[PDB]
Amino acid sequence: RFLKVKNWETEVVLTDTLHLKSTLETGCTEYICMGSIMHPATKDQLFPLAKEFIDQYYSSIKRFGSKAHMERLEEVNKEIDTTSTYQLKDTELIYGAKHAWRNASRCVGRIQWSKLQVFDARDCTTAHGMFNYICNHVKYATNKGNLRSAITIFPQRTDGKHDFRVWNSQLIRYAGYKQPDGSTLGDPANVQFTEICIQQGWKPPRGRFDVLPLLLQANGNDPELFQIPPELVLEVPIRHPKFEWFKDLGLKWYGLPAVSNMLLEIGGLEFSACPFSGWYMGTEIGVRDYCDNSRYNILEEVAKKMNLDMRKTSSLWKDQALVEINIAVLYSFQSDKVTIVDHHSATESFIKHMENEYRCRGGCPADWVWIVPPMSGSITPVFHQEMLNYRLTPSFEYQPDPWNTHVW
Amino acid sequence: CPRFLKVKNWETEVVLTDTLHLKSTLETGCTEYICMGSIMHPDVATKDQLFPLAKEFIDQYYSSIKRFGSKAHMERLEEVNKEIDTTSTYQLKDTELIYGAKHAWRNASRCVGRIQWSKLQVFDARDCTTAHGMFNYICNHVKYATNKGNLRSAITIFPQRTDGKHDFRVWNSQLIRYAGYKQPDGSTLGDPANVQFTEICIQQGWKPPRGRFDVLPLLLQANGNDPELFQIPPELVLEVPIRHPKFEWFKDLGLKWYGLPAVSNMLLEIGGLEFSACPFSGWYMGTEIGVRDYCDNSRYNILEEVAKKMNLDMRKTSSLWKDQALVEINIAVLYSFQSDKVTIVDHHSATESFIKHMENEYRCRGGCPADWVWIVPPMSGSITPVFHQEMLNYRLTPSFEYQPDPWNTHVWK
Ligand code: HEM
Ligand code: HEM
Ligand SMILES: Cc1cc(N)nc(CCc2cc(F)cc(CC[C@H]3CCCN3)c2)c1
Ligand SMILES: Cc1cc(N)nc(CCc2cc(F)cc(CC[C@H]3CCCN3)c2)c1
Ligand SMILES: C[C@H](O)[C@H](O)[C@H]1CNc2nc(N)[nH]c(=O)c2N1
Ligand SMILES: C[C@H](O)[C@H](O)[C@H]1CNc2nc(N)[nH]c(=O)c2N1
Ligand SMILES: [Zn+2]
Repeated sequence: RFLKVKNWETEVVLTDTLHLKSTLETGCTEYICMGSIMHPATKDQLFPLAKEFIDQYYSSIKRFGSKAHMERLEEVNKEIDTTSTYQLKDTELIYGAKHAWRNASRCVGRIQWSKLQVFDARDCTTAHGMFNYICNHVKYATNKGNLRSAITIFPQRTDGKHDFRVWNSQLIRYAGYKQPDGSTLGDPANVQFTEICIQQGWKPPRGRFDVLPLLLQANGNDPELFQIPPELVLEVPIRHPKFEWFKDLGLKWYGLPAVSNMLLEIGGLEFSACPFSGWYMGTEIGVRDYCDNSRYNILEEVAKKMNLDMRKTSSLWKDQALVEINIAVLYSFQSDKVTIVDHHSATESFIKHMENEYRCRGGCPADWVWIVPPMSGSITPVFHQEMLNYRLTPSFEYQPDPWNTHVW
Repeated sequence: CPRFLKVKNWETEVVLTDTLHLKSTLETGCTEYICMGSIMHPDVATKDQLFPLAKEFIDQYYSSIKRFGSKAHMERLEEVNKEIDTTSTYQLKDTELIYGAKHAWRNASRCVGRIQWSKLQVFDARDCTTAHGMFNYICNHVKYATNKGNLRSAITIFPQRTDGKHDFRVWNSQLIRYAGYKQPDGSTLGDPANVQFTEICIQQGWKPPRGRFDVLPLLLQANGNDPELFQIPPELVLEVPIRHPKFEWFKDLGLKWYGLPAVSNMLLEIGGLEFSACPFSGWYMGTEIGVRDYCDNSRYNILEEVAKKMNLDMRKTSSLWKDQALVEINIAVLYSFQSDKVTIVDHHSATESFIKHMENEYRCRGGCPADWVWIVPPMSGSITPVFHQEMLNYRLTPSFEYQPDPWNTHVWK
């Protein structure tokens, strides 16, 4: 059945037909919704998945049922038959990667989806090769602050024993250190990964903003440490346009958000190492990297310097302090000419993108729980936008952390 | 379905186990392939449909009073069954009415105030016959719940539906709301959310003061008759003028709001019985007024004027001038209510209380249905503990439900 979605602010109604093309499950049933749950091959399984993906590719280049399509179908059938897998053409790889982003229901940045620079690293064989590919990625995507979306795609899974993995959750992150006195220096979200790197030979500078090394696994082997050359790591000292004491907080962040722990699924092939990067939405740094209790947790410090009344929560001191931190982050990246988007502009673009997708595609899977920004939700247009969430493929999926599976 | 479902809190690592989802009754709107969790809304029951709905409820009530399988349990079952057999319906005992109303609140997945569910004052209005009578009951409800500012949660339950042609309805969506008037030039005076209902009231004979904060009259339908207008005595309408602890100019905005949030358009379902008029009231969370009522674009939309008086740069959105004004408006609302000693709760305290409530329900009841999309407040989402809390949503009965607007279905006499 066709499904309508209403924006209750504009009264705009869109009609979704695209959800009819999904097959993977969402985790909900008719009786229980799991919309706020973060996480709810063989030749036999492989050809239908390959067929569907090939079908939608040639349908996208408007040569469905062509001779080129027909021959690709048999080429792929014969290759699965004789090798238990197949290899994507370069055109298919690029199309698959763009559409995995296009289909990422949790991403508010998808208006850019077709401007993805795809780096084919399927010829990689060693961790040194991975490090070279990743440095080029970082260098290209950073582009001296004029950030450019990019993905680097390492070889697909074969038997599960020869996976390529970036053990880092993101290419650039700061270290976190469990202090003797109990607390945490650095980033508390990375305390475990930081200890894995120390356990592997990394000499930690035990600072507050120590860039972690890359820990890279090629073809199932033990992972190897690499230091990203610092000139490739663009950082922004966070200052504030009005509070001149803000720079004295000593804060900074990296310019390049680059997810490296996800799995890219295209035509039944699994790319366990596909680091992808874009540019930040300000709240990603300033609401949650700095103000989550289990993160940098600086709200108290900022509210202190703002001389706010912190005895009762109903003074909203946390909310004031939160806004000022996000002002500072936006102002800092913008003053350094480093690409960043505020959550008002990003959600604006997403509503526009949604309208584009409904028009040209028949829908747009979107995860309201993730799309609505972590602050000032209802003064953004997505808060009032009904969204339908469903799973389209190609897709980015979560996978287990490598240190839970790897036989050393 | 699987026997146990786990939800995680991603800030605290705490994991909870839900078994209550197995008692889920009606549907969520989601399927295996599509989730409708952000969709706002995803002729009576026959004898054969009613018997099992009644038994399910009666079993649950007697299990709650630790008398399950008792003689009075079996007797009540038999008396209900005879009643449905001969009259096609049945009447709840007062104990069961009270239990069912309290549990419809306890079960309301979209409500962050549920830690209070067991303290609901239930007013039995099932002897009402006329709209004047409904007006009396509702006035008594407002006065009791307002309590000179020390608000008390309450519900007034009018007669259940019979054949559908004799419904009791409060046509108002909430007992206390401000009028909205569309001007010929396209601007709106008052509350833009309430223009449609205001126009109905004017057609029904209301003389509008045509001001910014005019309380709407009650529009009340008894036993299926045409609805009738009543002015609530203004002394029963507690109001709070909005001022700011630092910005002396904030009171010059002439803003005020009423103290009592009182929903009057929902249907209460208990044991298959349908109470189409069941106004219920609590106290406000500050953001309901300071974010949605004042700062929604299609509402009072005062962000621009507040930012102007704060002298913020309103040309770039990256100045976050909207967010900065939103916080001060919410500071003023919380500070005005506390100064006048009217009960209100900020979103930090309400969400902490809800997490505590949810953990106890998981422990004592086996689960707590919650709609994250509605539970997380409309500002400062992730600095509240509910943001990081996974929640399972499902529909238990007794429950509060939406129902069509009465002007869409009423057969005019
Ligand atoms: C171009 C600028 C981009 C912006 C502003 C942006 C914005 C965002 C934000 C704010 C989130 C939620 C982040 C979180 O809270 O964890 C997100 C999620 C996501 N983005 Fe985008 N993104 C961008 C680029 C990309 C690219 C280039 C890809 C892939 C090629 C991508 C794929 C995803 C995926 C898969 C998620 C979901 C991750 C998860 O499930 O944890 N995004 N995006
Ligand atoms: C006592 C203090 C209470 C507080 C602080 C409170 C808080 C809230 C809030 C903030 C919402 C979301 C409102 C919105 O955004 O429209 C809500 C929804 C709801 N509340 Fe509570 N509430 C309270 C009392 C009650 C009572 C007494 C009942 C019923 C007996 C109730 C039943 C509901 C229901 C059914 C909803 C869903 C409304 C809808 O879907 O439109 N609440 N509540
Ligand atoms: C390509 C991309 C761009 C972007 N802009 N975002 C993401 C989402 C993943 C991500 C990467 C980061 F490098 C930082 C964050 C911040 C998330 C918030 C919530 C918890 C910690 N901060 C998210 C991906
Ligand atoms: C019993 C109760 C208490 C409370 N505290 N809340 C509600 C929710 C229903 C409601 C009634 C109102 F009178 C005002 C609001 C504000 C909610 C948002 C949506 C529309 C504008 N504000 C909500 C009910
Ligand atoms: C589209 C979306 O479902 C809609 O805007 C919802 C979002 N969450 C909400 N949450 C609450 N508490 N109240 C609301 O009215 C809404 N509106
Ligand atoms: C419990 C809940 O699913 C979890 O906290 C989600 C909520 N919404 C989110 N939204 C974004 N953008 N990012 C997140 O990490 C989360 N976390
Ligand atoms: Zn769902």
